Amino acid sequence: TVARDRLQIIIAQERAQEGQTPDYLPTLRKELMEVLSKYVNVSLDNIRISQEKQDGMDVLELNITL
Amino acid sequence: TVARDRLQIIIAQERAQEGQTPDYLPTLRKELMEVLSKYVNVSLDNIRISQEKQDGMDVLELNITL
Repeated sequence: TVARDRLQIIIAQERAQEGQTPDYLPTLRKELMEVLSKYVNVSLDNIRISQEKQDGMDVLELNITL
Repeated sequence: TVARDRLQIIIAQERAQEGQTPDYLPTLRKELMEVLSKYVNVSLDNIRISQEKQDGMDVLELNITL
């Protein structure tokens, strides 16, 4: 099923302005943690989230497994 | 600024059950087209969206530029 399937979502902000603040990730965080969870019925324990900034790119990696 | 920055979001469903129907993408579609657009103030003309299924993986690629 879709729930049993693997859902991977990666968000990259390339050349990120440090003078400004991403006002879109906070929403995506809810979108990936809360919203998608209800669709696949997978716990935040079974969901891996890793936000990491390399070079000038901020990468947010989602791995939802079941 | 964050708006001027490049936002790339890729959604992959690996080993996709064809007997079932993704009931999470429809929401993500609104999340990437409508919701994020308001945060970066970028038009759907300046946003590239490509959904393509290869092997058993359905990939949805987002490129928001400005």
